[PDB]
Amino acid sequence: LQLFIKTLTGKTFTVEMEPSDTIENLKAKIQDKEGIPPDQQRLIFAGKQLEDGRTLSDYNIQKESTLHLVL
Repeated sequence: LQLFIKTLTGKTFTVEMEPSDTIENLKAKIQDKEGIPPDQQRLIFAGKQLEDGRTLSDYNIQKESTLHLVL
């Protein structure tokens, strides 16, 4: 639901998602939120890059998980 997205520049921001949302939908929210186009977003959870095939649940993403955004 509430996700923390951390950039390498030390900025955190938050987005609200559902676990059935797709990765590409997460990226469209980050674009809405922060202006970063989806093809400049690389999102890492654990040490693994999230792929547009999939849903947040597919990665065991939960309330208050942190994802890294690499631009």
